[PDB]
Amino acid sequence: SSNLTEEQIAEFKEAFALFDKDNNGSISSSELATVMRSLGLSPSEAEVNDLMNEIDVDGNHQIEFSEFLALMSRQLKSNDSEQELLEAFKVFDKNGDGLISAAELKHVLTSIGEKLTDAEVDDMLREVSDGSGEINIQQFAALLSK
Repeated sequence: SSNLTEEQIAEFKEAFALFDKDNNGSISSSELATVMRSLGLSPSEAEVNDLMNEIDVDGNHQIEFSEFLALMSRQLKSNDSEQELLEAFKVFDKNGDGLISAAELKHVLTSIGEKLTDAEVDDMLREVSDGSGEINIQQFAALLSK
């Protein structure tokens, strides 16, 4: 599973309780945009309208700490193992397509910290390597992630 953490949920609770001046834990959409600016965000007027549209169903809607944390998690995203692998292989590939020598491929697998000894890369190189010299990170990146 993957959800917000106590540290992240603690920060939203402080900003949410600040505007929450009733007796439960809900804020109006008019204060939602302001609560995000105080938490450390700055969505353009276009992003605020889209978010307020999903919340405002009949013109009025009280955002609860549950729906608020969900919307914040989508905007405060910061986790991607697959994308992280493609990013590293991109830096090693000066060309731009994604081609590197077996040497650069072994170093990238070690830097990422992948639990794959030489035996694993050997069995994967036989199915990936065809007989040229430079391997593509696209197929190798999928073997490590997908």
